[PDB]
Amino acid sequence: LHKEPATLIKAIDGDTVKLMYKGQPMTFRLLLVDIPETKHPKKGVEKYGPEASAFTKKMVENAKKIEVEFDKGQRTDKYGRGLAYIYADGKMVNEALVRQGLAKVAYVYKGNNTHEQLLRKAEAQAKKEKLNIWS
Repeated sequence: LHKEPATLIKAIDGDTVKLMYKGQPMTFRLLLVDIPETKHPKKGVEKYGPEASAFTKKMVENAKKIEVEFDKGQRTDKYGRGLAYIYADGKMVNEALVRQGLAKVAYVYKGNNTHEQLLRKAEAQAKKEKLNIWS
């Protein structure tokens, strides 16, 4: 896997970020995480969704360096979002969210599983600490 530079344009949600990637604007879905979504057809703003969205926001807004890492499977979903691991100053946003108890590890989508064990590891620890969603 290779990291590539990107530039923040806008954080959208705990799990979606808009980035300037290779000269063009692109929406990215974070790989292997499932959030208590704030963007839902008809709900009330899911429990921990606001905190997850704020966490992602602060992490990418505060970073000096954003990098994108595509996995070896399919690179976009049916909505045209890039499927990737995102790093903020060398730290994986996907893993931080899970480690902090602000996301669960999702099912593997189309061969994209390189950091699955790493994330499952992080999720175990958050559950063990009864963090946030696991409280």
